[PDB]
Amino acid sequence: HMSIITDVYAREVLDSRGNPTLEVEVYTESGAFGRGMVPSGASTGEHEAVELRDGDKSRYLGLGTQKAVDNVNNIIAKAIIGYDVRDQQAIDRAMIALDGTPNKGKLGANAILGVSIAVARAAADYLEVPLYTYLGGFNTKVLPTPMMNIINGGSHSDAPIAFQEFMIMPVGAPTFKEGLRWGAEVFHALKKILKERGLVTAVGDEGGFAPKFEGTEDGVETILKAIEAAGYEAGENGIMIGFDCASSEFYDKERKVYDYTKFEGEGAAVRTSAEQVDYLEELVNKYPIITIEDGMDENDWDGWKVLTERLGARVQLVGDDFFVTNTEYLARGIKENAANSILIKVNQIGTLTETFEAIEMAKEAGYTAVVSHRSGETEDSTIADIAVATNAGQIKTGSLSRTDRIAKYNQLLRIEDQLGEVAQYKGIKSFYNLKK
Repeated sequence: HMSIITDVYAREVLDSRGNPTLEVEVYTESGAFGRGMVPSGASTGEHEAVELRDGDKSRYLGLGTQKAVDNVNNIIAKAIIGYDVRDQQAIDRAMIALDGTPNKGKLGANAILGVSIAVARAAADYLEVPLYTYLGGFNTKVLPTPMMNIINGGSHSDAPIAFQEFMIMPVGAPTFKEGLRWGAEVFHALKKILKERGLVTAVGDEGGFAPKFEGTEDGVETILKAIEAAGYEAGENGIMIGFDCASSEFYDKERKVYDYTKFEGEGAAVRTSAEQVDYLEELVNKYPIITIEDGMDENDWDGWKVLTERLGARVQLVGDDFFVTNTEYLARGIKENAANSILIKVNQIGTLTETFEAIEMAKEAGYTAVVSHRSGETEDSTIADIAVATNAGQIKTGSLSRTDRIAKYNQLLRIEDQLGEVAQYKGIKSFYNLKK
C-alpha cells in the first residue's frame, strides 16, 4: 500500500512573468512526493488545450488560476487519490474522461497537467530513480542539442522585424556541457556588441535581447558577429541559426496573407503563401539556417506543403501552433507531408501521456520532436527530463539568462553528469529528419 496516492493538492503560484499559474503536490502512502508546476504561453495557438483562468479583473487582471486550483482540489483529487502513483496512463486517461471535453475546457488543461506532472515526479521519487529514467525506461542517453532564443523580434520588439525568435544552435559541440558554454559565451559576446552599438541589453520574457536593429538581416548579421567574436564557426561544425517566425501572429486572418507591415512598418512586404516560401528560401540560401518554426500560419496547410516540398530536405521545419502537440493534427501533417518536426509543449495538450504519444508519432514519421518551454515559465525543469527520457535530440528552452530558462539547462547538466560515459550528444546528427 506504499505506492498509493493519498494526497493531491494544488495552489496558485506565479510564473516568470509575474502572472498566476498553478502547481500540484502529490503524496503517496509511503511519503513519496512530487510537485508539478505549469507553464503558460503568451500568444497561444488557436487549437491548444484550454488553460483555465479566473477572469476576475480585480485579481491579477483576470489571470488568476484559483478556479483551476479548485478543480484539482475538489474534483480531480477525489478521483485520483487511491491510484497507484505509477499508473501514469490510467491517471491521465481518467482525468481526460473526468473533464469530458476535447480541449480540456471544463477542468482546465493547467489543472490536469499539474497533476499529470506531479504524479510522475511522485512515482520517480517513490521508485528512487531519476525522472528521465522513470519516464523513458533504461535506454535514456541523448542530451538534446539546444536552440537558444538569443534575439527577439515580432510583436514585442520595436525593431522592424517580423520573426519572433532568432536562435543559435551549437551543433558542433562535442557534449551538451560544451554546447551550453558555447551558447553562453556567444550570448555574452552579443551583449558586449550591443552595448558598443548603444543598443538595449535588457532582456525579454525568454532572456534574450530585442535590440532596435535595422531589420532582419542586421539581426542575423549581428548574431554571426557574436559567434565569431566568441571564437566559434558558423556552420554545421560550429554554431548554426534558426527562426521561430510565429507567422500566425502577423498572418492577416482575413486576407490570408503574411503582413509584415504589422511588425516591420508600412512599406514592408505583404506575402502570399508562395511569396512566404520564397522569402524563407532566400534566407536559407543566404545564411547557416538549420531550423525554421511556424514559417507558415497554423492553418495554412497548403502553404506548409509547399514549404516542406521546397525546404524540407535542406532545413528542419517545425510545426508549433500548426500541431499544438496534438496527435490529431500531427497525424495529418504526416499524411500530407507538411513539416518534418514538431515543437512539443506539454500544456498545449495537457498530459504527459498525450505528450509522449505526440513524440512517438513524430519519430515514426521521421519527424524530430523539439521539447519546448513556454514564454511564461517556472522553476520546474521537467522538460529537461522529457527531452532525455525520449532521446528527442533537441530542446528549445530559452536564452542564456533568467533562471526560468537556466533551470532547464542546469537540470540537463545534472542529467549529463549522472549519465557519465553513457551520456551522448548528437549535435548536427540530431537532425535525422534531414538524414544527418
